[PDB]
Amino acid sequence: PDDKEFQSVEEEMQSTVREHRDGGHAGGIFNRYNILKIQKVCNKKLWERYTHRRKEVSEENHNHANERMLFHGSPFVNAIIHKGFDERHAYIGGMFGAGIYFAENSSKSNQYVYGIGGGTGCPVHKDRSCYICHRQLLFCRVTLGKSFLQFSAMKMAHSPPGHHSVTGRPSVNGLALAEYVIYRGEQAYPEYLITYQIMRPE
Ligand SMILES: Nc1cccc2c1CC=NC2=O
Ligand SMILES: [Zn+2]
Repeated sequence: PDDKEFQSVEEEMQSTVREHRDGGHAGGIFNRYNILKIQKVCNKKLWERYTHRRKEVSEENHNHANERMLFHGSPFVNAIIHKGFDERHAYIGGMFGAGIYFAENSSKSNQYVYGIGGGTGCPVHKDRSCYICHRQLLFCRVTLGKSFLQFSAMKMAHSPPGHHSVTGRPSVNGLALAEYVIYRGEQAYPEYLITYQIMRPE
């Protein structure tokens, strides 16, 4: 029961890895991970904040929440599991402005685990491609509702009028991979905490 639910999470984590345009600069060089632990996050207060907002979005989107399971990489995963996602920590600088960003490709979210563009990498070795240090990603329940499809940079403070999120679609002069942006922290729930390492290619 728990093992099968977690095997599904491991499969999503492994199967969504892609080769990155930066040649591994931000997230490191790897084709797969060593998945160490998968924990289900049970935070009743966050779950109800999430389901309350999901119902509200569904009602504003033809009885459809447009919920997706997506990855989130951040140095602040421990604060997110306890306090939830918080749009007050998002700033206008991002490609789609002051939102909370998610990926359908685990390796894209892996580029953010140690900071923007991988920061200086792991705290112990200052290596963005560290194979030793254990990383953590979140696999989240995200309510997209009526998602505004965009290709080019659009610095938003909030969702576009009548919408509940932004979907960043791949394009020639733009994104290599998709990304999903919400502008309200209650529109995501950090369901699984994945502890892993990137693995050195064979
Ligand atoms: N910019 C972007 C795009 C897609 C996923 C993420 C991010 C930022 C932080 N964390 C992420 O997981
Ligand atoms: Zn390290």
